[PDB]
Amino acid sequence: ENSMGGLNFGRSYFDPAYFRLGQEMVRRSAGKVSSTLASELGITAEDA
Amino acid sequence: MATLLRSLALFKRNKDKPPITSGSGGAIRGIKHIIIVPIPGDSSITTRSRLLDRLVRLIGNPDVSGPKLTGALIGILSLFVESPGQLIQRITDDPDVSIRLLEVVQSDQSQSGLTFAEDEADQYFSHSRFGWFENKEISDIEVQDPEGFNMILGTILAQIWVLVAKAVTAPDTAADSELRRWIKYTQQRRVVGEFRLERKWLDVVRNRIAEDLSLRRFMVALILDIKRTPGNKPRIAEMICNIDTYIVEAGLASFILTIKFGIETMYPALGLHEFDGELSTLESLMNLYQQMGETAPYMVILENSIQNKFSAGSYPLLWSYAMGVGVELENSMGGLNFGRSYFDPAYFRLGQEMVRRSAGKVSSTLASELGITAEDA
Amino acid sequence: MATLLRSLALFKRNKDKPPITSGSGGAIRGIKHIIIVPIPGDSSITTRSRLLDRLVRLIGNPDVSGPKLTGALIGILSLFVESPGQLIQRITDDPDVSIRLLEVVQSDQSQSGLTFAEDEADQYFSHSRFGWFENKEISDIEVQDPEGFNMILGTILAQIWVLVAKAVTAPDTAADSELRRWIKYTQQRRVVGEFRLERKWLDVVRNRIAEDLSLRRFMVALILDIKRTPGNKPRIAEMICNIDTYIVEAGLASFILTIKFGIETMYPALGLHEFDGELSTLESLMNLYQQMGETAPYMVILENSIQNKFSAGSYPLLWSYAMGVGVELENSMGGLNFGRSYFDPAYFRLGQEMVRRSAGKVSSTLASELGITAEDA
Amino acid sequence: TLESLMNLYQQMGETAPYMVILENSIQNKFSAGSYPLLWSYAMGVGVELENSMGGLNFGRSYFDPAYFRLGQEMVRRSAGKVSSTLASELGITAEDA
RNA sequence: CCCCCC
RNA sequence: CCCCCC
RNA sequence: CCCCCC
RNA sequence: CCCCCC
RNA sequence: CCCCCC
Repeated sequence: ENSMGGLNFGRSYFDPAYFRLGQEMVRRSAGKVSSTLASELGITAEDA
Repeated sequence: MATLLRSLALFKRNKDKPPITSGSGGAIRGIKHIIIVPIPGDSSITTRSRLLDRLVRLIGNPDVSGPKLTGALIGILSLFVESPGQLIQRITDDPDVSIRLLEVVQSDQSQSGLTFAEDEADQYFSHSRFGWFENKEISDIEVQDPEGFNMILGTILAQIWVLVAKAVTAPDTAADSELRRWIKYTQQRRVVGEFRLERKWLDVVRNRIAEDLSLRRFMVALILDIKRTPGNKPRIAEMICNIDTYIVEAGLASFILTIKFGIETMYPALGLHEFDGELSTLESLMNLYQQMGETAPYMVILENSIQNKFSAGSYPLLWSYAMGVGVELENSMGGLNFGRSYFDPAYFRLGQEMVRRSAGKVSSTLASELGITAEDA
Repeated sequence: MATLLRSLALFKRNKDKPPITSGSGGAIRGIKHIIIVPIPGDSSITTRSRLLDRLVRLIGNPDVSGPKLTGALIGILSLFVESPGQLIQRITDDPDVSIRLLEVVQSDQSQSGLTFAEDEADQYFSHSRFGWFENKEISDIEVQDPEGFNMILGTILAQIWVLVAKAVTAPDTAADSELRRWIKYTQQRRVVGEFRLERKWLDVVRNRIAEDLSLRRFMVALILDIKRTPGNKPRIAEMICNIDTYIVEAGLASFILTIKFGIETMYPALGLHEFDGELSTLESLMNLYQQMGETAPYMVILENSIQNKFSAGSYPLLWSYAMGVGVELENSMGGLNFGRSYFDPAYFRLGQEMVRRSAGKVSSTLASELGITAEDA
Repeated sequence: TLESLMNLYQQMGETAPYMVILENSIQNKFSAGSYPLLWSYAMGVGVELENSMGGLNFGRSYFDPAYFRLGQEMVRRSAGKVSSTLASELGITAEDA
């Protein structure tokens, strides 16, 4: 969600080590995986 | 056995539902208005025929008050029942407003209108800029044989219910599809293609509909009663329901369409980690629509459920994709100008990218009766 | 286990169905007209024989009112029963209209018509531009032995039921297939190839049918009763049902054809992401047609269900393909001129492209009794 | 409490129908003030049953519209389906209308 | 809303 | 909050 | 303890 | 306190 | 001790 500017963050237990880990997952994936979904999905064909 | 998912499924209780209990007495509106609603006398094609002229004049006239216009709008609407007085009391179902009954008697003298038993018609009917129908000549409000009264009465009502569709959605004063409705119900003889009212008369009515809340409550409640009427409904009632078939969720664009374009189509790029969260919460919201029913299409007009529940603010990611992917599907995507704070153009173009890259090729698997290959176009 | 699809299947409840409950009393038509329907006396080939002349004259004559023409059209139709008076009251099933009974007695004096017990025939029958049959000579309305009365009576009725097919569909005044019906029922001796009425007489009748709503209700209800009559039905009743076999959904072109050309054919380019959404919602709509039955073919004439449900507006994508793909199949695709706001010509040409590119080759798989290769033509 | 009131009507008899005209028993006993909840439901549920519910304009201080609509809601939601159990001569299923 | 063929 | 097509 | 969007 | 239908 | 509705 784009709405992550107002909340300035910043706590004593912010834990920046695992904070960047979460952001790293969404940028490395960029699709490819599709939450398995073994019902109605299909195979391959996910360029974007 | 998936304790996380089982508990997560229970978390959706936050949405449904506020409790329904006998908590009356405390929270009440009070302060009841009067609203003088003129009601005709016996069942005939007299009095009410010339009363039609007095109400349509009163509505289309400057220097008028709220209740005077409101009561006239109610009276002009309810004019096809044997006992409108009994009908209103039964159908009103509104605590805030108590409707009074004013009986109209035969025009025996008529100084400058009617007497409706005490000639109290000093400035109610007896109040050129008004205006009138397209023809600057029509008069006498049709005093003839009983045949024809049903058409001339239905002509006015037919236009009123159309304005309901375009009232709470948007003003749309610059350009509206009102003429598109008038050319309809003409190719087929449902109403006589005549007695067209000017836009000025429609303007003052459309404004008041959007203004007053209770006025819309009476109109909505009227539809639910005539729709559930079994057997061969009246001829007029068919025309009323015909127009009411366009109100079907006139406002929930981000709900009825996001399912048709997003979920019903099932594209490969649908079940992702991004849309996984919005997909689950959308199903719990969809249940809210059906579990109530009856007044489910009529939500945006009166009901407060459209504030946060049906809004796309809860699911801006899935909504942006469903709207973007369903652009090339249907040509009708020009009027809706779009543009919200959470438009999310990143995933919007992604949906449009899928339909243009595919161009057939895939055929939704369909492991039953499809075949193999041979899809050039 | 596919929670999305299971819930999505439940979402189709939005279509079916408004509730059927005892909500009478409130929503009522009221204002009952009279409609004087002439009914003959005893069962014989007298009085009613010469009454036939008075009704056919009254119908085909300028300067006439609504009820006078309506009642005559009802009377001229119902003239093959032992007790029409009892038949009408039982079969009418219409709250808005109450049918009165006027008994016709033997013509003992006849000043200028009939007396029908008080000779109240000043300007009902006793009202050259009218007109008459093709032969400018016929007279005496056939006063002969009882044999022949069945044919001359059935001749008029046979033409009336034909006009029902072409009334609510379109005016079609420029060119209609009326002569195509008259040449039929002649090659085979069902009715005597004579007593042909001019188009002017048919014009004033066809206009009134499309105009009045209740007049069509009586005709439709008449068919449902005579069709369900078990055993050897009357000779005339066979002729009535014969014409009624053409009304089969005379209007639902985007429903009965879209299945035959689109679904029943099963082409490779059918189950796509584009048509996936429209295919699912179409099945729920198809159930609506069958679940009611009885009056299911008769929908466009009176029922309001054809406004949004059966219309192609809900599924413009699938409809455009089914119509386009079924052009080369049947030659009869010239009269229907097409042309709607949601025509969708992009997918229209796609359907036509499939049938011309294939030219055989594929054989719908058919893994039972087909064979391999050898399909040059 | 309604059953005890019903007994009052029958135990006297003779002049029981003629109560509102002269007798003072209609002040508090037969009035709906004692049972406004049950009365509001019984009146609301019996609207769709009989068409003759137009003349009586209703409107009392203890109208109780919360339970009034509840009665009307029952008759419209059911639309048949249930058949008062009737464990004697009824049958199973086959109630479309 | 409806435009055919049977 | 709402912007279409039917 | 709390910082948004709806 | 009472507002119908029979 | 008592605060309503009928």
